[PDB]
Amino acid sequence: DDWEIPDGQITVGQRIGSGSFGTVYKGKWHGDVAVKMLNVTAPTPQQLQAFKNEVGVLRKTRHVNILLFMGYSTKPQLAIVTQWCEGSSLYHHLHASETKFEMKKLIDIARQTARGMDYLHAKSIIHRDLKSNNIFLHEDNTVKIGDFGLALSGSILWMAPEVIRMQDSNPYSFQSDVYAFGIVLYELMTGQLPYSNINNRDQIIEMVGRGSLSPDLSKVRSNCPKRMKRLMAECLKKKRDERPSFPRILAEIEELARELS
Amino acid sequence: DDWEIPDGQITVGQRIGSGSFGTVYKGKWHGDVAVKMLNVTAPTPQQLQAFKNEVGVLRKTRHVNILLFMGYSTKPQLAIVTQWCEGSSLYHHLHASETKFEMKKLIDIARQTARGMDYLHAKSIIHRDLKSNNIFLHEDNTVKIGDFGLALSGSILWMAPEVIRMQDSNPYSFQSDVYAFGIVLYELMTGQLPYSNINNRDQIIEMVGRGSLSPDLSKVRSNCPKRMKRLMAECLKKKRDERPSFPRILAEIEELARELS
Ligand SMILES: O=C(c1c(F)ccc(NS(=O)(=O)c2ccc(C(F)(F)F)cc2)c1F)c1c[nH]c2ncc(Cl)cc12
Ligand SMILES: O=C(c1c(F)ccc(NS(=O)(=O)c2ccc(C(F)(F)F)cc2)c1F)c1c[nH]c2ncc(Cl)cc12
Repeated sequence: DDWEIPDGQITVGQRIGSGSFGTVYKGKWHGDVAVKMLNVTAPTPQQLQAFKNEVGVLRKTRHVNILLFMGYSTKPQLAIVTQWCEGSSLYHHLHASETKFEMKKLIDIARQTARGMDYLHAKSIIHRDLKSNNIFLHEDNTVKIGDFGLALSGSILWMAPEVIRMQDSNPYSFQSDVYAFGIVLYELMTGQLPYSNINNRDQIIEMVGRGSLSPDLSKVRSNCPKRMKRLMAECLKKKRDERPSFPRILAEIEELARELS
Repeated sequence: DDWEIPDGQITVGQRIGSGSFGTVYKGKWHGDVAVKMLNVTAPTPQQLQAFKNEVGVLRKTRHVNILLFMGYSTKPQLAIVTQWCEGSSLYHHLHASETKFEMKKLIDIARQTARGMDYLHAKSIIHRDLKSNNIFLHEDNTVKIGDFGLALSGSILWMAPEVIRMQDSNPYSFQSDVYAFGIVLYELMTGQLPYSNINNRDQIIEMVGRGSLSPDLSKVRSNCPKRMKRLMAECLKKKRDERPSFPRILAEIEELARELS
């Protein structure tokens, strides 16, 4: 279709790293781009169908807080091409650097993430893997939600109880996206990952599933707004249908951002 | 279609100003947006067809240096919705402020503009009205090429001789876009508009048409690269088909930017 980029047009550059189901490279195509070369070689009919479905979903996204899809390749192999983002992931800023954001900045990041998610859900798109390592801070300022996944057990902390239980075939929903966002809020407000005092991964899975273990909200920073702590608890509610939806989440965080400037 | 935004979803805010064929407003729709309400009321079949054509062209643009189309409205009236840009136009920075960009910055702006235009031309899209007032410096850093046109005779300085002559019905081409870009380069390197020492608009039109008047390239700044001055003269060549195309223009400006960092 019209988003297919013919072979030879993109000059592939530096190998950035192993992403989600592919290898990401910086590239040149009318400026800078990112190019994820999918791991699949000799794809089955169902792998080609799944690729076309995902391109179809990405084609429906036009929002500043969603990583900008730019095109795809078929030959010599499957690939997704997007805008190049400058900087690092939110995971890197929060958990792999000595940079400490001020509360105004943290709330701005929460607001922009909420803008992107509110947008996705309005178009009936479920992310399914929202987490800080899938949020990029383009130019250290603009949230870009995507599927970066750079260096699974590395999504366990963001999984809602119904997802982690896996008691049904498709537990992913708007509501489980909201829970994952609640964990992102926990990361922003505490600067930390949840359950850091438990060293057994299998026991985190079991306890989050049965509702005996939840994020310790007493660890939020002293200047985290009371309303943000309340909103976070709502997003993290163990019962799927007691969680808020994104229009309200966005509206409240937008007001928190407005008060800070 | 799937880019139509139902009425009631967008909260229309501040009136920004009269744009090209419409009135621009800041709005709220999953975050910030811009909304141009077209002037046309009770559109004819051909005005509705022209609107659908333009949305069709905007749908083909996914590039960081092209203003991000987000959707459109039909009722109660025709409207184009895009991302909201922070800051002001390149025209404002160069000709309506005492801010003076350094040469590194000027060349960065030229590079990003070239990225956007190279992209458009690769998809066979002719802008037809490239000028500094149609280039926005989003967050004072990122070029966004669009159709802003905020407060015609206000495109005369960017018109190639064949356009200004109007000796045929459709003188707009990739090549006339390149000429307009050459005038944008003149704006960046001199900080000025061409022909400022002539106070008669009708005489500018006649002389640019017959090739007796061209931009005074001796006014470029002392630290404007010799290669940029040469490239600019090539873009401004009076004969349509002696001008370069954007792949080469982009490559050369990219190298100028690379040397400066
Ligand atoms: O890792 C990626 C990447 C990529 F190369 C291709 C595709 C994606 N994600 S994506 O498949 O297009 C995507 C998936 C889901 C969504 C959403 F948000 F659900 F809509 C948006 C985008 C990436 F995150 C990067 C894209 N731009 C970058 N800039 C810098 C770096 Cl270090 C990585 C990247
Ligand atoms: O003036 C506009 C505007 C708008 F409201 C609607 C549409 C457009 N342009 S556009 O029709 O979508 C458009 C037209 C042509 C192109 C291109 F580049 F040819 F592809 C891209 C975009 C605007 F420039 C602004 C868009 N975002 C803004 N942010 C701030 C301000 Cl002050 C104005 C605006």
